[PDB]
Amino acid sequence: GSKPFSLPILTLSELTNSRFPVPIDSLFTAQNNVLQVQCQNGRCTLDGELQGTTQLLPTGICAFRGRVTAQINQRDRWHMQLQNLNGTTYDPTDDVPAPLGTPDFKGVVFGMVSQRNVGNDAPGSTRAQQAWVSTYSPQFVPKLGSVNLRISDNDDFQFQPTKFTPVGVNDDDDGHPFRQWELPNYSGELTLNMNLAPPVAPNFPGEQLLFFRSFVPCSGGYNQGIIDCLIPQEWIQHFYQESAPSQSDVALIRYVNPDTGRTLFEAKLHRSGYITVAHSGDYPLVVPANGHFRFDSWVNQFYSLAPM
Amino acid sequence: SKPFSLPILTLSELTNSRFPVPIDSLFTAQNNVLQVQCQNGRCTLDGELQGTTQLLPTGICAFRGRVTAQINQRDRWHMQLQNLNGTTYDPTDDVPAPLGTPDFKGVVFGMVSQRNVGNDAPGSTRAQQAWVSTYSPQFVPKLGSVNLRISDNDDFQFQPTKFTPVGVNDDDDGHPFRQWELPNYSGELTLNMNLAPPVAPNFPGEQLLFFRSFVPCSGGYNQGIIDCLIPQEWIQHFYQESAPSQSDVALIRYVNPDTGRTLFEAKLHRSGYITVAHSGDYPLVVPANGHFRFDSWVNQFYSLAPM
Ligand SMILES: C[C@@H]1O[C@@H](O[C@H]2[C@H](O[C@H]3[C@H](O)[C@@H](O)[C@@H](O)O[C@@H]3CO)O[C@H](CO)[C@H](O)[C@@H]2O)[C@@H](O)[C@H](O)[C@@H]1O
Ligand SMILES: C[C@@H]1O[C@@H](O[C@H]2[C@H](O[C@H]3[C@H](O)[C@@H](O)[C@@H](O)O[C@@H]3CO)O[C@H](CO)[C@H](O)[C@@H]2O)[C@@H](O)[C@H](O)[C@@H]1O
Ligand SMILES: [Mg+2]
Ligand SMILES: [Mg+2]
Repeated sequence: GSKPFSLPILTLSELTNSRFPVPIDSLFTAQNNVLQVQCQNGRCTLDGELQGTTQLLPTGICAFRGRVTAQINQRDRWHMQLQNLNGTTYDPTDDVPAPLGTPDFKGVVFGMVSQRNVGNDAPGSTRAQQAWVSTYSPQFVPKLGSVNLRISDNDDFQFQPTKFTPVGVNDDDDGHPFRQWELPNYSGELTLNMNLAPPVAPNFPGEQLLFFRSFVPCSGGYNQGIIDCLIPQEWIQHFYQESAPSQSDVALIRYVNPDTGRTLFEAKLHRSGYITVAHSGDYPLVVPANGHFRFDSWVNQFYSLAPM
Repeated sequence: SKPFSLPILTLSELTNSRFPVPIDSLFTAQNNVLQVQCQNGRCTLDGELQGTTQLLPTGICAFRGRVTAQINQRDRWHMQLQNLNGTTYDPTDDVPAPLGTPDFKGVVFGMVSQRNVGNDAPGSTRAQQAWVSTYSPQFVPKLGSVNLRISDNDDFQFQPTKFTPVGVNDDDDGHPFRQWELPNYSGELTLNMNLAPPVAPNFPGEQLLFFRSFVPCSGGYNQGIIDCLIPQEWIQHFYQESAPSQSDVALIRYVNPDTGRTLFEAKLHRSGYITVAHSGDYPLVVPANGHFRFDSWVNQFYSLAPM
C-alpha cells in the first residue's frame, strides 16, 4: 500500500540550484570524472531523506549565521562562531559534515555580511558590507564551529550577531582556483571529512550523470561561474514533503513537452538522488522552455536507457 | 476534488514571500487605516499567483537585465529589465511590474554583478555593492527600467547585469522604509495597475496574522520588519496542488506535533491571507516545532476561538 512517487511540475526557469542560491540555467551531461562527484548540498534520497549539509531553504545555501567573536592578524581576519542557520546553537557532535548550508566546494564565496547588535552595547544598531569566505582557508573550520571572513572595512565591524549572504563565487587571486567538485576540509587541515553524502557515479555502460547547471555571479576575471547540482532544490523540498517509498533503486523519468505530450528523452533517477542518461561526451542539452521531467515507472539496474 | 493541504514546515523552514530570508516569527496586527496591499507573496488557495508574485525565492526583490546608460543623478545607472529568467520583458503584460519587483517604499541594498557578452572582453566579470531606491523617479520597473546607485562608478559597464538583494533601509535623505506603501511602478504622475487587491479582516474581532522576518539593515536602528501574508513555500505548494477551494475560508490549526495539541486556530481565506481572533498588536510566542494544518472548509462568518 505504497504512496506514489512523483516530481513537482516545474520548468527549468522555475527551478533553483540546490548548491548555490540562483535559478537553474540549463541541463548538462558530463563525461565521467576520474574522481567521483560527492557534493554535500543538494543531496536527498527519493524517499525524502536529506543528506550531507543539505537543508530546505534556498536562502540557506552557502549562508552563515552566528556571532563574530574575535579577530586575528591574517587575511582571513574575522572569526565567526557559527550557529545553525535558524539561530539555534550549533553542536559539533551532530552527525553532519558541517553546519547545514555550508559551501561544498573549494573557492571563494563573495557576498555581504550584516550585523544587528544585541545586549548592552547599542542594541538594535546595524551595519552591512562586502565580505568573502575562502573555503581553502585554514580557518575555514565550519564543522568545528567557525569560519573566518575577509571584509572591506575593518573599522566598521563589531563583536555582534552576524549573517553572511552569498552572492557569487570566484577563484582566489593567488593560485587557489574555484573547483566545484573538490570538497573543503570542514574541520581544517589534517582532519578527514565525516558523515558525508556518498559519492555518485553511473553504474551502467554508456551512461553519464545529468546535471542542473547554473552560471553564477563572479567578482572579477573570466570564470564562467559554473555550479552543477544533482537535483534542484524544489525536488528536494518535494521529496521531503512526500516521503514516498522507493520501490526500486532506479526510477525511470521522462522529459516531456506538455503541449505536444511527447517524451523528448528518458533518464534514470537513482534512489540516492541523482540522474543518469545514456550519452557519451560533454553536452549542453537543448530542450524547449516548457519542458519538464515526469516520473514514469520503477525500473532497475538491468534497464537500458534509450540513447539521449 | 483534490483535498486541500498545507506543506508541513516549521517557521524556520519557511521563506518570506516578500524578501529572500527565512521567517522569524508570527505577528498579529491591530486593525487600522493601514491598508495592506502587498504585491509579492500573493496567491490564491487553489494556486493562482497574483500581483508581482513568482515562484523562485531567489527572485524576490531581484532584478535582471542590461545596464545601458548613466545619468548625472544619484540614481545613476540605467538598467533595462528582463524577466528574471532572462526572457524579454513585455510592459503591456497584465502585471503591476516585472515579477519579483520590490513592493515597498525604501532602499534595497545588495550587490550588482556583470558578465560581458559580445565584442567587449566577453566573459569578463565584476561585482560590487549597489542600492535600488524605490522612491526614485527612475524607479519605473513597469515601463522596463530601474536606476542603480553603486559604490565604484569606475568599474561598471554597459553589459548584462544582475541585482542580488541583501537587505533594506531608510534612505539617507530621510525617505523612510515603509513596507505597506507601494512604489509607483511607472514613476511620477502614474497610477499603478493590475494590482492584487487590498487585504483586510471582514469579521468583528479578527486581525490579520503575518509571517514576520527581521531582515538585514545597512546602518541605523531599523528593525528590518517585513511581514508577508503566506510564506513562499505555501505559494509553491498551492501552485503545484491547485486544489479546489470548497468555500471562502479554510479553517487551519497551529499544532504542536510533539504533543498533538492545537495551540490556536485561524482562518485561511481563499484569496491567500490569514486572520485570527485577537485584539491588539501581538508577537506570537509559540514552540519551534509548531506548524499549521488544514482542518476544514467554513464560511466567512465562522467564529474563531480567541487566541
Ligand atoms: C576582467 C576584469 O576583472 C576585474 O578586475 C580584475 C583585474 O583586471 C584587469 C586586468 O588584469 C587587465 O588586463 C585589464 O584588462 O584591466 C582589468 C581591470 O582593471 O585584475 C585584478 C588583478 O590583476 C583583479 O583580479 C580584478 O578583480 C573587474 O574589476 C574588471 O571590470 C574586469 O572585468
Ligand atoms: C547605528 C550606526 O549605524 C551605522 O552608522 C551610521 C552613523 O550613525 C551615527 C548616528 O547617526 C549618531 O547620531 C550616533 O549614533 O553615532 C552614529 C555613528 O557615530 O551615522 C552616519 C550619519 O552620517 C550614517 O548614517 C551611518 O550609517 C553603522 O555604520 C554603525 O556601525 C552603527 O551601527
Ligand atoms: Mg511526476
Ligand atoms: Mg495540511
